[PDB]
Amino acid sequence: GGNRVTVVLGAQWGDEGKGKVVDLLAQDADIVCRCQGGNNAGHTVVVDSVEYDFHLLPSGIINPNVTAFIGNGVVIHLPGLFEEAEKNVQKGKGLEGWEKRLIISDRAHIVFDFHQAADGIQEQQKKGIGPVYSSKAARSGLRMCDLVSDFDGFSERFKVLANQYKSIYPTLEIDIEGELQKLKGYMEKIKPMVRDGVYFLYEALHGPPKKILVEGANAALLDIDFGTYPFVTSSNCTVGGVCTGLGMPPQNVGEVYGVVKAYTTRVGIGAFPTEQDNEIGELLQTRGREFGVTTGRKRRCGWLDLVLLKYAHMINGFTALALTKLDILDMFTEIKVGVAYKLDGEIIPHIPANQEVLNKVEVQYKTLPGWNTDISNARAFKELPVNAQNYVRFIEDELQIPVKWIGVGKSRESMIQLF
Amino acid sequence: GGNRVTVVLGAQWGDEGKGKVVDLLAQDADIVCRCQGGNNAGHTVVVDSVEYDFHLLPSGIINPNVTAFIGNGVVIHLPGLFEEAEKNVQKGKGLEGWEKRLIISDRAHIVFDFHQAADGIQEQQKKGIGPVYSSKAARSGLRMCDLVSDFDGFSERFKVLANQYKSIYPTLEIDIEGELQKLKGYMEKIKPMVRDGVYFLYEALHGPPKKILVEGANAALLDIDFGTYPFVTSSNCTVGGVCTGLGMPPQNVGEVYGVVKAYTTRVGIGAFPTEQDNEIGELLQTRGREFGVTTGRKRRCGWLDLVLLKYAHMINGFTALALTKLDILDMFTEIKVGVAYKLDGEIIPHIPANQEVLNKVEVQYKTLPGWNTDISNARAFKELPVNAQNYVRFIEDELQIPVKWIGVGKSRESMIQLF
Ligand SMILES: Nc1nc2c(ncn2[C@@H]2O[C@H](COP(=O)(O)OP(=O)(O)O)[C@@H](O)[C@H]2O)c(=O)[nH]1
Ligand SMILES: Nc1nc2c(ncn2[C@@H]2O[C@H](COP(=O)(O)OP(=O)(O)O)[C@@H](O)[C@H]2O)c(=O)[nH]1
Repeated sequence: GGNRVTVVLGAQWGDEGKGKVVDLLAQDADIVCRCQGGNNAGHTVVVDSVEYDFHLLPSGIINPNVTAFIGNGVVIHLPGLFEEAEKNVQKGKGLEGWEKRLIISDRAHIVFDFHQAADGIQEQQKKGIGPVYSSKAARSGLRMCDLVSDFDGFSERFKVLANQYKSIYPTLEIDIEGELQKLKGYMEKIKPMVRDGVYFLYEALHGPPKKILVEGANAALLDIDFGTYPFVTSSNCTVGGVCTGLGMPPQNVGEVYGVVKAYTTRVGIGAFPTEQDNEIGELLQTRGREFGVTTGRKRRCGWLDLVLLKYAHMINGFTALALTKLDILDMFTEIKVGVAYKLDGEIIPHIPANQEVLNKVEVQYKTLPGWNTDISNARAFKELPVNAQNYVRFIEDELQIPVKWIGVGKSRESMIQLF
Repeated sequence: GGNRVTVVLGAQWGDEGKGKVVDLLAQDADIVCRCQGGNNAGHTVVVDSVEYDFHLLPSGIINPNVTAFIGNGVVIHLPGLFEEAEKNVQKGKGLEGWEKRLIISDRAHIVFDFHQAADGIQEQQKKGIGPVYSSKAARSGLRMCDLVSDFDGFSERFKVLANQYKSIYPTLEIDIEGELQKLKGYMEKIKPMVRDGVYFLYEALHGPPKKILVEGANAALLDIDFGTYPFVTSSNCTVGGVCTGLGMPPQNVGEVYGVVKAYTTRVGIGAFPTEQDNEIGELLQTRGREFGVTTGRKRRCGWLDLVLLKYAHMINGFTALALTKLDILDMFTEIKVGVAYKLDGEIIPHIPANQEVLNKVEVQYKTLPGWNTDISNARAFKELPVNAQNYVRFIEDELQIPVKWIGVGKSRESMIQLF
């Protein structure tokens, strides 16, 4: 019974174009949610030329009729949150009254300045994601409910945790009193936004009809359990993280959309079976503009991998796909798709869990004919050339998951919706 | 599509009688699973007088027709696992051929001796649960797939992690070479049991009809996110942990049974709104034999709390309840049940997330008449006295969840199944 949430999840290693899909769906949502992760990825939404940037906040908050909801599974750096919101207010009127439309689950953990600093030091041996999730598991971390209740109690616990980090990282510059004093100011602005998230969501699920959207962060292959460990993030980026990060049961999960780029990218090091460190990869990188916006560094590129897609589907149970950046392939005379894995000369049915073993797999490819035409103006599936249509159908046939959206360009209008 | 798993979850703070329900359901299961947690709780299953004890292993493995499955969310101390299995083999023939009927997900994390040792030290400032889940989040932990692949690689990483703990805990006695040498022996016995768990489960879900049972560990109010934090365990003991700990989607979750004791217990310190630290609590403790079997220490006891039960249901979406130890109440002339919470003189709709605030709530009670008769021989709901029937109906009416089982004694036969 009750409303069933719509979830948008990245199917690969991020940068698939989830924001493009969320943009469309958030236009008629009532509630938009974050369930897991922190603020490590930035996205830009343009309204009347004005470029707003989101990191922790659900991009859907740009719709004036939505309530944005931060779940218990999310980790929150308070200076970062206020900086992000305040900078948006400086850019234009799009976030007018945001404080009235943001609800923060009081069970969310707080990322401290020292967690971010420790993150940098550990990397030497910087959003503080590893450290805050480690403190959470250790039960030493502090939560929003602690900050907004007895500040003496909060302060005592904060000092213990800060001193732990200081004693483990002697080179760590840690301003215990200064951080704590800024938190006093941060606590007073956040208080009205902090509430019981389990009760909030339960009431929204069981009241009148509502469209509730959950914006997944990161992607399936970056999942702490299921991704290419240890080259993963520290949270569950998969569907089960919706349930654990929002405190709602499986029967309230509705549509789960997998955002699948028409070819593959990876940002960091880590196994990448279909990687094309060559002219094919250069062509993908150039046409897909595959580089960090806040770094400039090029992403590793490769062919679509349907073996890893099927794996993400085993875990996530996608109800439909959004296949993005199909237009990148407009210049390809032939396109390869990974369809099977061999290990030591033998076909294997699984994804090797160990990184070094995954590194040894030989991908078996299907070669499909290119269309060699510009599809950027296509607005319906009938307008796509046959070989582009067949590329889409091949993915549908191999995965047995229907494609609901096809991305044919950067703009909002550059999308085909099939049903 | 496919098979849908049955889940048994503790609804309160543990010791509800989950093993009693699992005993019944495991008799016709094909696959029994652990999804989260480690070996911190022991249970005894009696077959032909022989007492077998389970800690990490699913108790259902006692059925010769089952395959026991350890999911990716579980944390595994290898000496403990082999000790547990080997001791059972010493007791009798009930575990004959267990190595042929145990499958271990290769994405499960390993609990090292130094994690257990650190656990003890941290408590001074001991199953190693906190430490292993902290290493998992930090991405420094090692997994079953690492152990069974390149042992040189495994050894290198093991030494880094061991040395981290040694440098943080100077008083920690850590035998790096000795642990590693025992792991060489442990690796060779475990190798045939270790496989890709995502693929294993996916095939079992989508092949012929199968009865797949998931034995939850711990309980809802001990959940890392949802429990009385920090007085919780370090894993998700709630329904979302089935999905994250087994790598299967919400559409493959079927029946989710909440095991609810007819009154409440807590083992450790932590908020306990209906606690009866008095003659009522003593009577519950005595009749329910509420003490640790491996410690002898008495559990804190209190009235049934329907406010916290409704909260666990918001998160878990129970499809039915098993109401255990109803016979304990046979001696009570009146029984109180917590039905609402007041905070600072005002009724509140939520469960305070902060422990100290939860400590301040005043429970509002409903008083129900006792039956004052021995129900231990009852085998059908019609055989229960009216006031016992009405106690059951009150819970059903308040929670709007049907009761499927009523426990009226310790034995297998001391159960009523309503549907
Ligand atoms: N050419 C092209 N660019 C796209 C398409 N979809 C997304 N993009 C661009 O790719 C980048 C990444 O998309 P975004 O929505 O931010 O990805 P996210 O990090 O997964 O949310 C953005 O610059 C988008 O404008 C597409 O279908 N075609
Ligand atoms: N008198 C009585 N004892 C019960 C009942 N259900 C369980 N027990 C006992 O309570 C203890 C805890 O039950 P167990 O199944 O091990 O709990 P678990 O830790 O939640 O799995 C065991 O000694 C059981 O025999 C009941 O309905 N009545």
